[PDB]
Amino acid sequence: RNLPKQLTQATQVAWSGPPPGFAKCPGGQVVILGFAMHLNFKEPGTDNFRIISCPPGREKCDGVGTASSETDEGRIYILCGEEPINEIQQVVAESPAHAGASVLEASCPDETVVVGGFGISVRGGSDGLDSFSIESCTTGQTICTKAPTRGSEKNFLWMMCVDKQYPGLRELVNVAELGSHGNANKRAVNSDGNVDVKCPANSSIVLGYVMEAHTNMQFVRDKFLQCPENASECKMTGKGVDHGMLWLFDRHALFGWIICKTV
Ligand SMILES: [Cl-]
Ligand SMILES: [Mg+2]
Ligand SMILES: [Mg+2]
Repeated sequence: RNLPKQLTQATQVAWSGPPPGFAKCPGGQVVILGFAMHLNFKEPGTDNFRIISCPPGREKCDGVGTASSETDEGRIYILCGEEPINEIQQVVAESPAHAGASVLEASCPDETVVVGGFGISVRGGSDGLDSFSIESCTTGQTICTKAPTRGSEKNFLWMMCVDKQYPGLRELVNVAELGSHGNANKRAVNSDGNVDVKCPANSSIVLGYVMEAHTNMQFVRDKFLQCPENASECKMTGKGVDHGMLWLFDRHALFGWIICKTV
């Protein structure tokens, strides 16, 4: 039909809670696409970072991983509509633990090309967000990659692919952004830095999200929001929370990802 209009019209849902969790579509709707994350930015190692797709045609998306500590959190994002877009196929990939200088690479299934997506690089431990980064996948390619940055130890990505001739695909563009990041600042009441994910000129938002990553994800559940359709940008401030022990500062990173379409 028309991919930008269809994706814009579909309903976005962004859910935070203990993992695995689930996010539900509004009554009468089913998943078109989405992802579920397990994240923990305090515990050591990288096993607590995971992304999976939300399979289409289900009334909800179930998450992944376990609630082993209070710092384990789920973040689930879905786009819901009356029915699936069968031409869409989702792909996730992740690196092994201790990924080193390894670039993560995932390809679309045969005869499909990227609609959009993003990749994240992370490191565990209470200071691991110092190594956080996000990159977008690029519409019209057959591949998406994520390279390590600033001492990261794991890469993961999620993307959506579609049959290469699908109407309107050309009108789409992906933007990911890392906003303010570093030590959290409890002195900044709901103003602890920001992320501002901007559409390129003459485009407006189809869908997307903004999130605050935080050493204690369980204290920033409200800082995970869908991005407003047809706006020129998507903005979020940091909560300003810091539960670091004694002199330690919790870390945070404000980030997001959008797809925009031509107006
Ligand atoms: Cl510190
Ligand atoms: Mg693009
Ligand atoms: Mg930037």
